Order: sequence, then structure tokens, then C-alpha cells
Amino acid sequence: MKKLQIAVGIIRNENNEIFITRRAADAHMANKLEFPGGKIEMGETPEQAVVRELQEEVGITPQHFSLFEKLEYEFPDRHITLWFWLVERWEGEPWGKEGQPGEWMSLVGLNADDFPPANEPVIAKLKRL
Ligand SMILES: Nc1nc2c([nH]c(=O)n2[C@H]2C[C@H](O)[C@@H](COP(=O)(O)O)O2)c(=O)[nH]1
Ligand SMILES: OC[C@H]1O[C@@](CO)(O[C@H]2O[C@H](CO)[C@@H](O)[C@H](O)[C@H]2O)[C@@H](O)[C@@H]1O
Ligand SMILES: [Mn+2]
Ligand code: NA
Repeated sequence: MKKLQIAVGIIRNENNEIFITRRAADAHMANKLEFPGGKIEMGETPEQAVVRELQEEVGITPQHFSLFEKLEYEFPDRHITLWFWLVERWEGEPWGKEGQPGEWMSLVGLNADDFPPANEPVIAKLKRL
């Protein structure tokens, strides 16, 4: 079974809102809300991966970020390890740089059902902040 290491950024502004994108209709976890992120490539670290992925997907460079959660999830056809980085400082303004929907969402209003099931404990822990 496919095994993947995924790095994602929880992009939180000063108003307790998170920058959330929506996955394509033909992707794994299609139409789900998501933290921007992607696969950690050979020869790059989890910290380098979250920087690169956020630069590619939403056009910001995260800085002074921290590991919020690391967890593993077994999907029906793949196993992934998710590295959830809390990003509270960055250069740039996040946008749909890859043409994907993106918008700021209040932390209190997040609905874990809208995200891949792997995100359930992370969304709960975020609302604990
Ligand atoms: N980018 C991103 N991927 C996620 C999240 N939660 C989650 O289970 N995934 C899974 C979906 C995909 O199988 C994989 C991400 O790979 P791509 O972003 O390259 O599609 O990780 C998330 O919050 N953000
Ligand atoms: O692993 C993140 C963790 O490390 C600290 C230092 O203790 O931050 C360092 O690592 C981050 C990821 O590369 C950098 O963004 C940061 O600048 C660097 O100091 C903690 O702040 C953080 O919890
Ligand atoms: Mn991605
Ligand atoms: Na990507």
C-alpha cells in the first residue's frame, strides 16, 4: 500500500481565522477542505516541505512555525503520515496561487466533517487554543 509523508500548514491570522483551500473534484479526498500542503520529497526535510508547499500552493513563505501535530492515518487505499505545522508568521498574502478556492475561516466555525477524516483530532485541538 502507498505510504506518504505529507506536510501541511495551519495558517492563522491575528483574528483567529485560518486560511483554508478546497481540494479538486478529481483528487484524493476530493472536494474536501484542507490545510495547504503536500508530499515531503526525497532529500528535503518536513520543515523545508511545508515552506515549499505553501510557496507553491498559496504564495507565502512561512517562518518561525512549530509542529502542531504529527499523526498517521490509514485511508482505504493509502497510508499517510501528516505533519501539521502551525504557521502564525509569514511573508506574503495567501491566495489561490494554483487556481484553487481559498478563504479565511474562523477557527470556531470549522467543521471537521468538511475536512479529510485524518484532520479530526487536529481541528479539535485547534479549537482548544
Ligand atoms: N494538503 C493537505 N492534504 C491532506 C490534508 N489532510 C489530509 O488527510 N491530507 C491528505 C490528502 C492527500 O492524500 C495528501 C496530500 O497530498 P496532495 O496535497 O499532494 O494531494 O494528504 C490536509 O489538511 N491538507
Ligand atoms: O520544530 C519547530 C520548533 O523549533 C523551534 C525552535 O525550538 O523553532 C525552530 O524551528 C522552526 C521550523 O524550522 C523555525 O521556523 C524556527 O525559526 C526555528 O527557531 C520552535 O520555535 C518550534 O516549536
Ligand atoms: Mn497539496
Ligand atoms: Na502541492
